[PDB]
Amino acid sequence: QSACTLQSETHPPLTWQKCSSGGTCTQQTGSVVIDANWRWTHATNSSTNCYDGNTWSSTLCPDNETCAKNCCLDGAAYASTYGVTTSGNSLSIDFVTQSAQKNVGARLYLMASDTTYQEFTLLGNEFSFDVDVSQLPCGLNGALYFVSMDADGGVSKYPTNTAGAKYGTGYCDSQCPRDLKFINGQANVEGWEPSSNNANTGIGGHGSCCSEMDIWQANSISEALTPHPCTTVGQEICEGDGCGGTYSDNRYGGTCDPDGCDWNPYRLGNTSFYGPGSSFTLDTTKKLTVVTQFETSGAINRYYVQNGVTFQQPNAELGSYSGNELNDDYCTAEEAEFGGSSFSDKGGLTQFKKATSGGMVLVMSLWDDYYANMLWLDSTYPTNETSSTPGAVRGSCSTSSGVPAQVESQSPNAKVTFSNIKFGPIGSTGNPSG
Ligand SMILES: OC[C@H]1O[C@@H](O[C@H]2[C@H](O)[C@@H](O)[C@H](O)O[C@@H]2CO)[C@H](O)[C@@H](O)[C@@H]1O
Ligand SMILES: *[C@@H]1O[C@H](CO)[C@@H](O)[C@H](O)[C@H]1NC(C)=O
Ligand SMILES: *[C@@H]1O[C@H](CO)[C@@H](O)[C@H](O)[C@H]1NC(C)=O
Ligand SMILES: [Co+2]
Ligand SMILES: [Co+2]
Ligand SMILES: [Co+2]
Repeated sequence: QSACTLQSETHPPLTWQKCSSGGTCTQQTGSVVIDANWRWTHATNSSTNCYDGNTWSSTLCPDNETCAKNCCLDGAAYASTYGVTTSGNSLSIDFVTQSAQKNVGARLYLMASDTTYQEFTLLGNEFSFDVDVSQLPCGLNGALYFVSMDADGGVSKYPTNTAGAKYGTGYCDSQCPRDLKFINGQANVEGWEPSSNNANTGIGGHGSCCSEMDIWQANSISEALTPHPCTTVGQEICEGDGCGGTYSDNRYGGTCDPDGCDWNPYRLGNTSFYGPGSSFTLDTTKKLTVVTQFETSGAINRYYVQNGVTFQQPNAELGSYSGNELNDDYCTAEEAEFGGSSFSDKGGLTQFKKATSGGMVLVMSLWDDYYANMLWLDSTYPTNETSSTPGAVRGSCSTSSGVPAQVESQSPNAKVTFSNIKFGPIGSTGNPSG
């Protein structure tokens, strides 16, 4: 697609700290950009929609290539349309925003310039952030994560995409998502099927795969940390159900691992660690600091800080694994005890280390789940299982929770706030900000 300018595109600024092993941190100035799927897609020389509701224009978009030639992405009114605001080092995303139409949540990328994404090399480094999840009920997910996206959003590889990172193109993740309207400088109209339950969405014939590091999948009830390997490390197109993931009939039939090696302390047995109020180790009614360290072995370490008190990731025992480091012994034990083979099939932490050794883009989002109601995060899943099934119970939410239309109606003022991002060598991010 090209870019159009009927609406101006001004990326909300966002600062973050780059820390050094020598013990000091220096402020960096970036900004955030909304993913292309949220945008108005229209004809290049008129206001006629190329996509509207859950359908493509059959005249502007008779095929993927003609559609991309005929159509452009336009600018976003971040606060008034999308409920996205920033202040200094803080980013807030509202759940439901009513303008001329309804908007639900957002997916945002951290930029390096107005036309390029910031890339982070995670291996050997740690990433710290503060989060307020107090306004996130059952069924919502305020996510902070990394994906192996191109810094230009795909423009150099696919010159029929001239919109680029400035307009939030080029997304990919471990689901190999097929709901994206543009992939590789082509529309996704071929094979398009409208969603049953979401007036704005559908599933196309193509998806967009890449490695994904889920630092933070969370609401006020549950949280998870999850690396996902893919056999191709960076962004790559996939065809139909060969994509696997959420948007295919067969979840596990693709090149990425859509499940990952997940670490959810509640799922692992510590049901007192994270939740609302003073009965939990971490009180989700209050802001908390989350630090994630990527040691060069390929294992992942985690600690938290709240009110000046530090807690390592709680210990878990699973089969012959015991500890609090997410390492290959953990991931192997998890597959043995909970089931599944996707993580190991895709090469495990060794394959995942190829992603963290390269550049990855920072994503912050707020979503509800039109496929599984977020039950995999915060409830019992599948819903016919009980606590007698190892790993079935992931949180205390009812198996009836998280229906998108219901939570949108009941909790429209829900929101997530991410703040005080700090990044640098392991051991460095707790030192004074600059
Ligand atoms: O695609 C939704 C969500 O899935 C997460 O994996 C789940 C999976 O959905 C479920 O079928 C299995 O039983 O459990 C795993 C781990 O909870 C995945 O980790 C997320 O990244 C993804 O957003
Ligand atoms: C949960 O984790 C916290 C922090 O490590 C610990 O203090 C507490 O004893 C744990 N509870 C259980 C049941 O494992
Ligand atoms: C729940 O339903 C699934 C269907 O996929 C089945 O595999 C499983 O055996 C069922 N579990 C129980 C405890 O009935
Ligand atoms: Co194709
Ligand atoms: Co099939
Ligand atoms: Co280690």
